[PDB]
Amino acid sequence: MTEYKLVVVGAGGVGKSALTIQLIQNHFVDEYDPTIEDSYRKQVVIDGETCLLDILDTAGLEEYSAMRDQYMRTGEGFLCVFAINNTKSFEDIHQYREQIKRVKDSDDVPMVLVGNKCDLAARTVESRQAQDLARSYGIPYIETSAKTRQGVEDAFYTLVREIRQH
Amino acid sequence: MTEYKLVVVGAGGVGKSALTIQLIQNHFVDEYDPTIEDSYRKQVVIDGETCLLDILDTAGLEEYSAMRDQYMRTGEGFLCVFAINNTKSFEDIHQYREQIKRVKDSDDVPMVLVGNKCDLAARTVESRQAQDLARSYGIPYIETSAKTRQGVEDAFYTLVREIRQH
Ligand SMILES: Nc1nc2c(ncn2[C@@H]2O[C@H](COP(=O)(O)OP(=O)(O)NP(=O)(O)O)[C@@H](O)[C@H]2O)c(=O)[nH]1
Ligand SMILES: Nc1nc2c(ncn2[C@@H]2O[C@H](COP(=O)(O)OP(=O)(O)NP(=O)(O)O)[C@@H](O)[C@H]2O)c(=O)[nH]1
Ligand SMILES: [Mg+2]
Ligand SMILES: [Mg+2]
Repeated sequence: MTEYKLVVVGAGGVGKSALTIQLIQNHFVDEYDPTIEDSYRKQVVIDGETCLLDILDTAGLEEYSAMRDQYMRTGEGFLCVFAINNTKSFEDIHQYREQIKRVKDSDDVPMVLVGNKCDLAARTVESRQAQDLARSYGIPYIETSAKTRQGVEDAFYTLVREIRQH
Repeated sequence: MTEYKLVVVGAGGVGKSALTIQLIQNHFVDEYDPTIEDSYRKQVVIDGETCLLDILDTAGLEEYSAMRDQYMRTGEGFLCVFAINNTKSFEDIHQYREQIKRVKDSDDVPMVLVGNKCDLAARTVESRQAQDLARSYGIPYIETSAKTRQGVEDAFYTLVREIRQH
């Protein structure tokens, strides 16, 4: 069956893993649990096609360097996550975008900018900032909350259709 | 506030109106009620931006001709709906696509192919057929059910982000 090799990328503490686990296990993880590397496979039906989603949940900070080079070359599409109440996480998005471009030899790699934690009133990144960024990269911008499940299948299905249309 | 002028297009009986009403009024219309022309405005928040959705729900069959020319030139983006248990409705999609192209003077107009009634086991249009069609047009393909609300905000938000990225 069709498999789509997805990787969730972004700064430490932005909700990469809580996003991933709301999709696969249907619940919010409210605690401190930093990732090294975690892999999830789930058979799912998207727009009538049977497929398997093979998600690689990555570390934010780490000694991950060209140890990131390795998962970035096998990933077919990328969720690039930041948190809307953390301005620094938003500036680091550029970092992840160029390093993805570098290793894939491509300027057009399947990608969606995800602004997570939208349930929180304490926003420091305006939607318009991120909308314009995502438009400069030729990329979709979707806001999510791993807390309320607002936008999580959206962000992930949108990325599977980007890989389709590539 | 930003307004997005959306129009729902497609053959008679495909679920144009039940799709529209599940979005705006949160319920399934199980009856016979053909449309002439209906308009819906709703203030909504998509990906943190405040916007108003101005949806034009159109007639499928009619004496609608260049009386369709008029709403097709003011529409910013189009949902092109067919039903997955009606092969003829799927072949007519081409009709609506060329006439949209003609009046907008454009080959790149915001559009998403929607395959509705996916809750029904009695499919005559395979997902792969429609996936390939939608890929030949450079367009997203999303399946919906106005009955279960499966995919309806998806199909509509996807089209608002196409207008954004245009
Ligand atoms: N309110 C709110 N909190 C969230 C959301 N997503 C994650 N969190 C909280 O943010 C914290 C960090 O989440 P986690 O998913 O572990 O983030 P990470 O990006 O995976 N961190 P790491 O890079 O170290 O692996 C946790 O306390 C989590 O409960 C969200 O959408 N909203
Ligand atoms: N099972 C199922 N039935 C649906 C769905 N969408 C619409 N229907 C049924 O299909 C019939 C026609 O629906 P309607 O929404 O009126 O279609 P239309 O495309 O708007 N028709 P018209 O072009 O004449 O205006 C109704 O009986 C409706 O209840 C769906 O997703 N699933
Ligand atoms: Mg993590
Ligand atoms: Mg109707």
